[PDB]
Amino acid sequence: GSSGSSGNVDSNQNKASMLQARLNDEAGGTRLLRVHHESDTEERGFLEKAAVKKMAKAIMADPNKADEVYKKWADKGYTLTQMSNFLKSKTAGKYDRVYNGYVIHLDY
Repeated sequence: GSSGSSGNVDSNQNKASMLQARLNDEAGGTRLLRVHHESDTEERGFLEKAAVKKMAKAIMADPNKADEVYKKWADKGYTLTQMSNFLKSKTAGKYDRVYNGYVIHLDY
């Protein structure tokens, strides 16, 4: 005693684009330039911090140079923001006499 009449049916099966024909071959290539895993480049400041500070050091002993320096800096295009950050040196007072001087130099 078994039952089951319901069924199914489908006409559409598949198709192919027999409109194009491969009469010739074609070359190719692979040029993908992109790779990176770990790399940190902060020369912008890394270098400056050293340069900006370097000049100050020379001033510590040579206070007569300060003036000359201040002119060089302002010329480069520095500002209290950056300058200070460079003369900071994670200290509560390392290159003050130098930092202050520059501040006034721009006060003009």
